[PDB]
Amino acid sequence: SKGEELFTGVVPILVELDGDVNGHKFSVSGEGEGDATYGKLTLKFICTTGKLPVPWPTLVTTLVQCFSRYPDHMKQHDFFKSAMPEGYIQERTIFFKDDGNYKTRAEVKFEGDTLVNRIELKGIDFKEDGNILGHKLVYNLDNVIVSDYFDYQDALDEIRETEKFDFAAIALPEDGPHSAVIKWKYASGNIDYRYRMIVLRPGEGLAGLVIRTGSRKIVEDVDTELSQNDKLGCPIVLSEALTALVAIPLWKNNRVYGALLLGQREGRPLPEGSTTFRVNQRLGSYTDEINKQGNVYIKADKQKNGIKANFKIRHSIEDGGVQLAYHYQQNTPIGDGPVLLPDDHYLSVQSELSKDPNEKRDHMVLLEFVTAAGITLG
Repeated sequence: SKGEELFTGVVPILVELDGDVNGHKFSVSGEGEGDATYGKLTLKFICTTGKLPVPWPTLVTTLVQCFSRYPDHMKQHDFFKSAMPEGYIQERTIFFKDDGNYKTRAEVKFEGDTLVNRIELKGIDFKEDGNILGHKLVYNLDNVIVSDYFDYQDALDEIRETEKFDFAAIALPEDGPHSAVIKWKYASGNIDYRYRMIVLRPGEGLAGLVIRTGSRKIVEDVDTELSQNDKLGCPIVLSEALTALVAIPLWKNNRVYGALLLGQREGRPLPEGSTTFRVNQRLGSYTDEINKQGNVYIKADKQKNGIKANFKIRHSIEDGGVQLAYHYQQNTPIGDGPVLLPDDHYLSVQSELSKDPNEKRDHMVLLEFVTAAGITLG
């Protein structure tokens, strides 16, 4: 269209933010380049008023989605670029779970040949020793739960619901200089956390057996079918009080990368079956689909001639943890001309944060990759 043509090459960016968070006033300035053919953003930000009172990652989301790579089959869904050069207004509300919130208004428009982001930001109700005002968040924007990357828990939950089981767990090997060890790392339906303390040498226990075998083990009754040595060698059974179980190898590039245990307790009988293949297909499919939790979910707002977006940002915490930031976002065009209104889709964002080695002021170097996805028709 008309707004498309402008982003064909590298575009300079100016960003300015005026902020008040719990009475703490501050200002931030940023500049860089955006390349929407790559979905790439390079920028540097400076706190020009002194020290930044909030952790830098919490402002990344606030500090130009018109630079997102839309593949050809999705160009019909750039509201952002369609609103150019007149620009658009981005209001947004960010609720930090169990802490304060940001209210932000931003103008994103072309000034000359420079794409510009001007922001007013008001933050309220923050705890003085909270993660934000206490700068307890780690310096990155990895939109992930480090402790359960891949989200076995949630996938495992689904497996437990779908295969009508009382217990689900995944065992994974961990290398070592001349040997390895298998541990039970992720579990659904667990009664203890003592399964977490199990350590198996290779080929030992139910997990080691399944991983060396690469074939399942079905146990319809533990007490009748498992020897005393069997139970001695398989501590997960007694630890989680199992009366029946099925152990399944997990297959990747034609290798067993782990073990999945499905468990019945209180004498409850084993239910039907799944062919290891289906089981592996699921947990593949479910994990892959659920890894989209951090993406930006865009939906049209026909009445406001614009769009709205939702997402959640996971901020790692110093000691281990996650601070949640729930984002509600409104985008309305500046001009009164025609804009493109899209079918629901999402944006995937990779964000990297660093520091300029010759910069004494409080700052943030930001590299970002953003692609649109979620529509496969026409």
